[PDB]
Amino acid sequence: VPHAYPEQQVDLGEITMNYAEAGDPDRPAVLLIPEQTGSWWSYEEAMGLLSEHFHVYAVDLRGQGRSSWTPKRYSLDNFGNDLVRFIALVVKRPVVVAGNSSGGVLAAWLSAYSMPGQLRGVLCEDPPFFASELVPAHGHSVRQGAGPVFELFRTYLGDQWSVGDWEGFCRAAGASASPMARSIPQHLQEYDPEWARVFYEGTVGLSCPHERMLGQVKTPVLLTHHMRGIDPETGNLLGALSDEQALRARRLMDSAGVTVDYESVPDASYMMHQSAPARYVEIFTRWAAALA
Amino acid sequence: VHVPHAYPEQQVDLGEITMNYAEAGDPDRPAVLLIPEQTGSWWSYEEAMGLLSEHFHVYAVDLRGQGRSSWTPKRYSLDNFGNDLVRFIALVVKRPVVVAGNSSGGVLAAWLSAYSMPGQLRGVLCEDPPFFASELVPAHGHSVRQGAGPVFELFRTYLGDQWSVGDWEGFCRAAGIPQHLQEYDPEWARVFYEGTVGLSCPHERMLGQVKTPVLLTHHMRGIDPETGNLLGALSDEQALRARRLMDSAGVTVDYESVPDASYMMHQSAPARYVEIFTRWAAAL
Amino acid sequence: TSPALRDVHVPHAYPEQQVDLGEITMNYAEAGDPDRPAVLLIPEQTGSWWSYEEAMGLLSEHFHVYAVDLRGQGRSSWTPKRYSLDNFGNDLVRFIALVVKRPVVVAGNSSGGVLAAWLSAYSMPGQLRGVLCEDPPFFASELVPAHGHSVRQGAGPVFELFRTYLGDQWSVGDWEGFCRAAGIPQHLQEYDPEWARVFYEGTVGLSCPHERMLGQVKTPVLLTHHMRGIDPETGNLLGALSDEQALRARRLMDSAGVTVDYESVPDASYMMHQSAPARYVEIFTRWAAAL
Amino acid sequence: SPALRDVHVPHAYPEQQVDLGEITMNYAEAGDPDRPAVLLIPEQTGSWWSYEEAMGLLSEHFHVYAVDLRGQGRSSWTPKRYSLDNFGNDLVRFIALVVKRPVVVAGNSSGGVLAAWLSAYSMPGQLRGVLCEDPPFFASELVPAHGHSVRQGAGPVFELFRTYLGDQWSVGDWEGFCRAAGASVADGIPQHLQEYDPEWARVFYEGTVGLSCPHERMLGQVKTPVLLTHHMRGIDPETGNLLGALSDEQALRARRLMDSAGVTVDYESVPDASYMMHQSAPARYVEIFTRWAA
Repeated sequence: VPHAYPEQQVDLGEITMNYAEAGDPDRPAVLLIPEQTGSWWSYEEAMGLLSEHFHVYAVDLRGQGRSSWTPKRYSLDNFGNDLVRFIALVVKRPVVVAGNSSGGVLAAWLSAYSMPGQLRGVLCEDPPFFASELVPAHGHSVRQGAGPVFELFRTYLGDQWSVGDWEGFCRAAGASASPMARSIPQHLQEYDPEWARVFYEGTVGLSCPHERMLGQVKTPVLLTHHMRGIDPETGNLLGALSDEQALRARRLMDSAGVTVDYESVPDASYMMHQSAPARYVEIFTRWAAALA
Repeated sequence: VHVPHAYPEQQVDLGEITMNYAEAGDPDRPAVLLIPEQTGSWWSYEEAMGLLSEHFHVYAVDLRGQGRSSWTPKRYSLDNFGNDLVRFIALVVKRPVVVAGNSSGGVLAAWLSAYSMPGQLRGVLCEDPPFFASELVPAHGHSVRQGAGPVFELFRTYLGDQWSVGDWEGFCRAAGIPQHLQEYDPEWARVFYEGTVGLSCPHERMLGQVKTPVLLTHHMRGIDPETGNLLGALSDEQALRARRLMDSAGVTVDYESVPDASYMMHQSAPARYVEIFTRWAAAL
Repeated sequence: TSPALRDVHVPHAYPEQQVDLGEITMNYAEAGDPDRPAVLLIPEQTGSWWSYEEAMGLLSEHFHVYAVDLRGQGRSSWTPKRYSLDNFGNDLVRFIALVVKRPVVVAGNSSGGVLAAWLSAYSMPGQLRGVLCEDPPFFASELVPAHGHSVRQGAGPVFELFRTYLGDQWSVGDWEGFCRAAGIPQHLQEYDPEWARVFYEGTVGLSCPHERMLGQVKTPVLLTHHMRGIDPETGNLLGALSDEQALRARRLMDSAGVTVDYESVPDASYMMHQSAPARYVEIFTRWAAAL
Repeated sequence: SPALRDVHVPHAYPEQQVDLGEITMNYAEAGDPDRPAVLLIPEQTGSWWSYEEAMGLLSEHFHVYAVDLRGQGRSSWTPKRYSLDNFGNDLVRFIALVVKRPVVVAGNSSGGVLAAWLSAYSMPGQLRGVLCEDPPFFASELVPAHGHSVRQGAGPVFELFRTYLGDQWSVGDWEGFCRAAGASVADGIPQHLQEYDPEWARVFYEGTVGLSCPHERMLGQVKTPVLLTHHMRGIDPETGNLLGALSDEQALRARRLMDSAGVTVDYESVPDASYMMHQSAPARYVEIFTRWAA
């Protein structure tokens, strides 16, 4: 469907990346990475506010939105290298990156693994550090967090919506123990459920353990930690990451020799840029103002 | 590398493997089967067998890949360990048995409780069992990489499958050869570290299907502040979720927390170990 | 038709019995005189005990025949997350020890023949006199075999459709999608499609490499090699196992020290006991009587 | 000691380095910078100077770049990060940052697998065409869509690298490697192997290097002309294992996929050449290259 901004596409080589652009093209460039199942327009309201001071890019990752679906090719390194090419081909200037949930993991990915100087700093909006990994070095695994949702996506929707049993997913999700599962939406119609597979099966980040990535960040990192808790019935993690996982992540990025700003907001939803955009933008603008 | 012991050793052909074991007590007494911990031979129970033999017909066994039992490359799995013990109970014991297992042996004790042949078991004691903690993809709590993983990686890297590397010098640096380790096939550590030993045997299905009374002794455990890793066999969270699953299976789950005992209480504190065993064993 | 509800079973020529093997209940049928040499029949994947229905009537002249439903099939227990060659084989080990209670000659078709070989090498001592592996996918059913085609280049493509469109315990049951990607055959209605997952994902035999199994067989083995070929469009294996895989399986079994009989029937379907029962039972009885 | 990475020696050409972001890539350069650019990707265990002799000849016609991949030579060792996508994207950044011109990519062994990686997955316009010198298409995968798997070919070697050399030479038990190698080298610890991170072998043996990069999808999405040179290959009668880089079946299926992609696929069989023809027969290798490259 159409949205608040016109959409553009760029050939990154393997894929075509769809994205939207806002703000004076001379202002400092900002790159927004949506969450899993989220398209670029997940940031729609935030872009308008950020466009007052920033040149904002919001992108569809591969397997999402209008960007190419790439069966068997979904990995953190392929996601991140797509963004490396986007920065080098479209933006052509240093960027401040803001990523939400899985996008926040990719924001840290770029801070550590981008090409030199591509980034001035990254905002990781409620990122599932460790919690999104099958075998994390610290704390809950994906199977004890969002995994239950990813499983239902894998089984009832299938790669490239090959199954497409929406009713079956809703039933299983309503009977789930995961409140995120209990939580076709437009953003889901544009979503390649093989995303969920690689996360559930542990292949998306097999060659990209978070401990090595976080210990190699090279830019200032603003880490916002939203709602989190423990489910009594299952013991599973609620929210993006646990307090322990945030602690270990911070000590890793601190050891990397960068400035780590930890902004805990335990009463915010995991998509603050959508639920409380003014608060999200103020948090981002204040931190992004002191970078370079 | 094997040395003589205070008990005569016997061997039985289970089919794929030959299992070495030791026997103590009177055949008139209730039969008992002791499963050693990882890297432990049957004579890990030498101290406890003396006391238990007074009122029990005790059997202590070497699992495959340990002691004088067959080393089976590429065959180390919970189901293979457990069915080896099913065959030992059927061929050697030939009566109902109360099982006791330490650490990995404790996981195999819970295995028999759920997956043995009908009527083979009267009850199982899981001595400090790493429920979930020994898995690579546990349903609850720390994974093996956040607990005993680092030690398993050292066995895998410097000792190697069937001691194929045998870099004891490098192992100590990374961390003589203890007797129990000389009789130990380090491919044990690989299958645990790599998550293959229990791939077809997730603990939550195992624990949710136990069919006998279960005594769970939880020994020393904690968290390393520097890494957040698990110390001990399993965490309080994992012990809770294990008991909830076993309780749902419809069995009497007895739980004794001994926070000041080593993981091998039957060797470090045999009298205390036998005391907890005979007490619970007498109520079966 | 709803296989997920397990209300699909139909009557057959022989009465069905059930036994508690501990973890599972195993459904089976029985034919012949108990005083005769016992025979155990293992169906192919997607096949229930009654896959041998006709062959049972013929074999009952000479033998005491047991035909079993493996777990995940027929009326036997469905065990999510538990489907593995070692669990399949130890189910049969217990079936022999609890029900048959006598030495047996085992015949297994397709994956059942892999299990027949499994028993030859990994059963309890004296349980088996010999095994007939009817068109077994030696190596070809493994994700990472030591020889020749992998499962992804054989039955894998079919297993993938079973996994995706039927799903574990028929939880998806998208028969329309399956047909498009490719009513329900009765045998498939009795089939737990998690069978296909563990074969496609290579977890069924991870801890049971066929090379080590075949090299440790301890009974005479008869290996019938039915139709096989190469699909021109993909190069995939047609049939159970290639000639290269059969050759390597024979030398492994020969190295183990057992009497190997290789019976090539290249013009037979993979279910000869069902398509050509007389020929199948002829091959069985001739070989079984010479044990 | 290789674990300390204190093993490197001088070579015929000066060595340069570029920061690619995650890693620093060491490379050597030759030829007139005005001539068409060429990028040489060494084999597994091979450093840029595996092409030393070939560089002298190619430098007469092309602007040649020879690179040390990550985990090899003087480039960064990246524990737990070895994958085809990371190898390939390193080369994408190398072309973008250093060459800044379209390149013809020649790769040997795993390097040839990475050459096809770039043909399909590089940035638009980065490549003119690729030469895959005896590439283990499918044969280097753990779960290939066609033919032998790595466990049936070079797998046994990688297994020995993993067990006796270990990640980052952490084991450094070359003594045991020789023992085990003689029961599964011939010139002492080869210098190229002392510069090599054996975690390379682990990710290939364990099937993680290409878990997210199946060759079927890669070869089916090549976007440049491809020359596939096929050297010695056969079957060991005793074990049925694959000798060489890839079987004729795997070469056929690879060329069918690449043809479906719509590119020009050239296939040259050299059944008498070693897999490192660029090193064992530099003149013969450069003849094949120059003839096709023009």
